Amino acid sequence: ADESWRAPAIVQELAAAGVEEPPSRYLLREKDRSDVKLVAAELPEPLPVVDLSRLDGAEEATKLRVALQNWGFFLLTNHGVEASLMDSVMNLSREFFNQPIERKQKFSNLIDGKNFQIQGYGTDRVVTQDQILDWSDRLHLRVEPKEEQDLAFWPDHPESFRDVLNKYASGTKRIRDDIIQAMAKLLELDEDYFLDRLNEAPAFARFNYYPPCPRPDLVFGIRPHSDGTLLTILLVDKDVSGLQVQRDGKWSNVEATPHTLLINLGDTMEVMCNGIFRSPVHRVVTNAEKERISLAMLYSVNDEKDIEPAAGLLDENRPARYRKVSVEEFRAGIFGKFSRGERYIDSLRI
Ligand SMILES: O=C(O)CCC(=O)C(=O)O
Ligand SMILES: [Mn+2]
Repeated sequence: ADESWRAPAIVQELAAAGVEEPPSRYLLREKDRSDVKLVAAELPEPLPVVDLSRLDGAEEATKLRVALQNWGFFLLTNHGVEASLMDSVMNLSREFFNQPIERKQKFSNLIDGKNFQIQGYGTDRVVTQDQILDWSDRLHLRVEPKEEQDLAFWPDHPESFRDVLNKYASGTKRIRDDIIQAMAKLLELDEDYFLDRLNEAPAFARFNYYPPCPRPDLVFGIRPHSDGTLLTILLVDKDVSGLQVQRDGKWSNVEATPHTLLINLGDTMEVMCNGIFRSPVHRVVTNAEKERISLAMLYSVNDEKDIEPAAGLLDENRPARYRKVSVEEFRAGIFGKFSRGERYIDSLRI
């Protein structure tokens, strides 16, 4: 029939219309229903914190190693990005999502109202009619390489959105480079081993918007997933919690102070470092009272080399833990398995 299921609703509009319950395509399926944690732990463990300005020192590099091996992510302080620039990119995000739907839909990622592409305002690809939908919208923009930006999908109001996002992305790219240099040293690989695969590499800004949900126990704001990136640099809502990370089968809340950044490895890095460091599975749970926003800067490698464990980590006593795949096949796997709520990297394990 008419594949209207391929063009899902804007979730912010569902919430504004006043749905009393999540429509059926957003409902989790038992397995995920039993694992939705809405209550905080009351005695959470301290989270790993890394001070970028101290990262040349052995003691700080050790804190990074502990974070990368045991958590897959860390809070980052003293990272050099002006606090007011962080405020501006988030507030201009709020200003965009607060615009009338008529205006926002000019940036829809459903071309002609039906044809899906990644870039734009909407949600991720709907592959099957029985696919579960997340309780969020997102504005997904290619920021890098700068010459490949399509400004027809960048909001023109607020007027400064483009300038502020580009300035913000310049800072997070510098952070990306500093972190990957420290990771190369931890792995005893050439300090520029990852820089070669980042030449003219794609990078994206994912502005997530999680509307309030009348039944936060029945949906996910964004489904459990690991990022497919090399590195993700995440700026979370400073007022509204919801991010959670999986560690040893348990979910725990991730709470960050304003202007602290969250850095996590993606599946590309887990493969390239042969699983010495882990790409963490995370999710966002909704709440019934307030919307939540986040901005994920998603840093991928270029398509010049196949994705595989670094040769310097492999020898006669140290086998590869993941098989080699082209970037095109890796991309299709990350995107396709996300739609099914499955973990693509598991299919690569040897
Ligand atoms: O909203 C968040 O805190 C997480 C976003 C996220 O996981 C992603 O955009 O990949
Ligand atoms: Mn993510």
